[PDB]
Amino acid sequence: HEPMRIAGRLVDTDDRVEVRYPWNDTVVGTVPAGRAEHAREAFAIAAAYQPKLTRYERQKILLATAEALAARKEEISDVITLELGISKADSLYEVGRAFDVFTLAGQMCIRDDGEIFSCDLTPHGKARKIFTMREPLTAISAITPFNHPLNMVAHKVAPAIATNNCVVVKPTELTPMTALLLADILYEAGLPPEMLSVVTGWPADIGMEMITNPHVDLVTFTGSVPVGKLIAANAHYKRQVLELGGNDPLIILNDLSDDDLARAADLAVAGATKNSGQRCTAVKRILCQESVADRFVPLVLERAKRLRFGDPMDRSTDLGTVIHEKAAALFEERVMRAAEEGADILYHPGRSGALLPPIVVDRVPHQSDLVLEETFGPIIPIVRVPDDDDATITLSNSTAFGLSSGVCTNDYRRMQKYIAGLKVGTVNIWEVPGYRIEMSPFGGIKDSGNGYKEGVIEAMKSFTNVKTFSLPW
Amino acid sequence: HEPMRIAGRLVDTDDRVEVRYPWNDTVVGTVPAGRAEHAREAFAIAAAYQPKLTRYERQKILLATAEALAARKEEISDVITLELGISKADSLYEVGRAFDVFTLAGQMCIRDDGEIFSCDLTPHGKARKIFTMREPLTAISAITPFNHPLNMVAHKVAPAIATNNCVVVKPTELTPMTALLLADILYEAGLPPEMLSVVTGWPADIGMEMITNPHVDLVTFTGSVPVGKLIAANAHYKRQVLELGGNDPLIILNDLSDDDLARAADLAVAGATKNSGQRCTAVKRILCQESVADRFVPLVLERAKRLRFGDPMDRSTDLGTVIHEKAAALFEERVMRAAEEGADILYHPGRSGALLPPIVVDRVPHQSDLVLEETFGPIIPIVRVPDDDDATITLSNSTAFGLSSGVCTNDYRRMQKYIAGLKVGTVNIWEVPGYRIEMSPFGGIKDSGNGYKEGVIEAMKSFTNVKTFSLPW
Ligand SMILES: *C(=O)[C@H](O)COP(=O)(O)O
Ligand SMILES: *C(=O)[C@H](O)COP(=O)(O)O
Repeated sequence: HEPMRIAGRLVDTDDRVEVRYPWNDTVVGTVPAGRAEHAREAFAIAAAYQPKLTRYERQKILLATAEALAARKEEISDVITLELGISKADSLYEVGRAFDVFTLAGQMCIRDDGEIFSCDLTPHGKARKIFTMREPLTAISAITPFNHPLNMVAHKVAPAIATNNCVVVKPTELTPMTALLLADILYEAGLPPEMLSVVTGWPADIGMEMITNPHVDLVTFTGSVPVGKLIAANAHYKRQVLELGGNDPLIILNDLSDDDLARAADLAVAGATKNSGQRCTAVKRILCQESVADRFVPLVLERAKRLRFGDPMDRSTDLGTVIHEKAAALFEERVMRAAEEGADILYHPGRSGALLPPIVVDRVPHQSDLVLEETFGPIIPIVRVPDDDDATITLSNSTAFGLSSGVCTNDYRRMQKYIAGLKVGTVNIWEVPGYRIEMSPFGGIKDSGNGYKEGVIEAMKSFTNVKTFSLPW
Repeated sequence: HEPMRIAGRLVDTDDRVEVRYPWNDTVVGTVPAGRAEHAREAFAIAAAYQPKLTRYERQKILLATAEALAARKEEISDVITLELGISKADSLYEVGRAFDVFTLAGQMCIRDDGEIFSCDLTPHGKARKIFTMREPLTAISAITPFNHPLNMVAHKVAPAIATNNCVVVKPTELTPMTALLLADILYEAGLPPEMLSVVTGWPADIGMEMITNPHVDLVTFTGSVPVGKLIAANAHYKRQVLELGGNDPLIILNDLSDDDLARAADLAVAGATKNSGQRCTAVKRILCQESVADRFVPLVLERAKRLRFGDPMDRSTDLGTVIHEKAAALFEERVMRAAEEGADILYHPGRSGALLPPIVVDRVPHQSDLVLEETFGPIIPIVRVPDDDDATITLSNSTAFGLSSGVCTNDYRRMQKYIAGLKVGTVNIWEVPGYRIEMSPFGGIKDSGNGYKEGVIEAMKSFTNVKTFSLPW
């Protein structure tokens, strides 16, 4: 049982939202069914407080938070696993990412990206210099999804702190406890409590306030397309940073040797199953050129079969559950539907509630739901594509999504052709689409995002207003 | 009588929009009453065309456009003056600015702001490099206001061309002809005609299509708050760059000598009346600290009285008309209302239709409509403020706007206090709020803009998507 954290105060309601462990569907916790008025109060506190932390003080808070994450990683990952159902291996990894987010944000605090312009440049010129600086917003609204209960909150909160913003976070009702815990760690690390509130509740009660509150200068949201579009419609005249799904390919080109196909098979399996496949940039389509598919697929099958799936709290489990039974069932349905359309299921030890095995399916039709829609689970689906790069690129670009991608090849000419031709935010050569550092520009186009970049550096710019001033010179 | 320019083709309709000369209210021109289908066609052409211009070719087109603007400046300013009513002096000046915009955009074509990241940064590190590059959008929608019929179109089109975008412009029905003329110059300068259309019509018919067309990746708008908010509400899930009005101060501090007050008076009069005061960053509130107001005001009066206002086509006219008689009447009303509330009218030779003289009004109440609302005419209104910087800053920040500002003082300590304390996009020391170069970051906060920067350099970044790619290293 965990109250909301509203500027460092514990705030409860009578009604509760129950949090269930997807492994066995038991209640592992409860948080308040907060209402608009709670969000409203959090935003008023955020608006009224004017942070005065020096860059040194910000760095010290952010680095202390990193140290606390590392020190408490076992405890934090337990909370993640118990709420989300991913393996301890995956949740421990997630704490490591949050540790990087806070560390990198702390280190970026010393960096001033101000610019200077000389004005004697044209016939309209003057003896004068223009200088730029950045200032924080009134308040920032952060709405986070279930797939990274810790790291998604870190990515929105760390850059806010580093820029002297005040943020209010509404985590998903499915995995709210991790966020509440992160808030406690931040207060303990010395954050002025007005800079952070974490409120909880049903979208129907508190969701709209997060979007429309008059103090909110910026809404940063990560989650699904439908919820994303709704937000974009309802948050008028607010800056919006919306990251919606992906449907990202790992592309296997026909120049690879058998040793390379094996390394690619490693990437395909890891990319498709890490975090139970619950990543906007998970491998959701393995596009394998026809002439190597016969050697490639077996290598993939063999690796999938090595994966231990089961009890998420067992430290030797690789693959835990997906978010719930209904999602798992939907994913299995899409598999079955694809098999009826010609697909060849090579490995499917059977689903158990929310626990989905790393199902390997070959010869998936590219227009079947399994790969055309976003399938947010640990399916390993190989689509066989022509030994033609133009046709492969056209196919890769044929979905509503455009986030990341991975391409395995040794031919530079083809590398650069894919880099130029894939309609995505990121193209990784010889890595999964999921690969990034926590501070590189991140974001998609098309239905994957509204077109603004994220990651620690771009988030920090995004959470500020640039002010210019000029002086006689 | 001018047709629309749709990808280089002249396109007419039966119904006409009449363009009147605000000096004598005669019809000087006509353009088509375009409809949604015309905008629709322009956008389809824009989306389907993929520009392949090298940076060299873009530069050559932009610099050739600048040369044409210079060579035809008399012809172009005639068209501006006949449409808007500003003096030839102001319209010639506007051509010079458009000349700078195209020149600077042309020169920025050689600049590649890509970055490189090393990935071996954390325990999660890899021997890998990430590189960034920019790519154009599908189509850009540009909507422009009447106050700079040439330069506002330049600022939205030049950066599009520089980045290989395709843009469709809908100028205001009040001053569309200048835009149509700029399109001919661009075609003549070698622009692939698919990269530019200029459509015209009533907002009721064609305006919504410019906001909601499915090919539009970004809407860039400059105009009024109400129209701006309407666009933000209707353009969901499109990037939006909205610049709305300002209500900007020139602030006179009490450390100034009498010689300095005279220089400040020069800025006050120029800033309040240039372009008939029709600038988002016009001086609309002269905040003079009380202890110097008795010496400052007379210097303002004396300078105002030197301005020649009248026939805009007379080359010795300083100040031409405002956009129309209704606007002129509204502004005069606000002056009268302010005098009933205690203001002191020091100079008012009388309005004549759309021709407003540079009225000087002292002791204006800060909450009177004249200065609280945005008054888009050549009024010179002095608000007497306390000899107290905190009170002066609070007063300056008390409106719904926050765009630019000017401060006249020699005390560094006070300079930096204003620079830090004014809630605006720009603070100019010893210049009018309107001062900028065509490539410095430009944009307001609060009701002045939705929070994204403009100017040639920021517009170019804005009109692209950043793609990243990583390579094994
Ligand atoms: C998607 O998962 C989310 O927006 C961030 O991507 P990760 O790299 O998976 O965090
Ligand atoms: C306001 O006029 C418009 O946004 C641009 O401002 P100028 O400085 O007048 O060009």
